[PDB]
Amino acid sequence: KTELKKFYELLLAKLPKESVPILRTIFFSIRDGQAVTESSLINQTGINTKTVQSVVKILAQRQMIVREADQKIVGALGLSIIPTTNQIHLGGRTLFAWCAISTLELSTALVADVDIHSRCAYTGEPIEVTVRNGKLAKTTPDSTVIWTVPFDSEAPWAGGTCKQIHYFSSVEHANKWKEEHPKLQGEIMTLEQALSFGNELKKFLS
Ligand SMILES: [Hg+2]
Repeated sequence: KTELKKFYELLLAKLPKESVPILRTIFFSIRDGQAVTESSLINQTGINTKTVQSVVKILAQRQMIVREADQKIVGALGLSIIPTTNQIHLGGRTLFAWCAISTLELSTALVADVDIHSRCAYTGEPIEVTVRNGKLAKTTPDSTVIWTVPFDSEAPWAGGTCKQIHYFSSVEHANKWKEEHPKLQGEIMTLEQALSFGNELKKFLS
């Protein structure tokens, strides 16, 4: 995971200084099911209104946050109040994740048991995973794995790299998909590894 730690260190170096206070404020509001506005950020963080505006613009350009058409902020750092294929029940509410990795790393980052429902990117079949006290409990199909791609400090998240990450019902099905998408580059990782990625997300938000 040296690569992941180094990815986040490079990203922090690139982001504006007030990025972490703003990202925390957004992220933990989304956790609580509450869409975020710039006025709420200004009032809560105490940051100058021009700096809030410019930081939010950058985070949105990088698709590290997602805004609906009316510009309210509804997702951040993989976590979403609006629907995706990856449904996560966490902290007594139904939220969503931007990709397969997010479904598990958010459990770790938010220190929360989760129930995950998703889909095999090849077969379309349902995938169910649960986590209890940091340990994988249910996993159906039992052979479920994740396809990931190299992380990129300049790549946008929600509509960029997150769209290239997938759940597969098995490695054999991942391989069928790969045969049909021969030019795409990536690798298989395990669900346990995805859980551990939340460590680095927590550090990033610290
Ligand atoms: Hg993602």
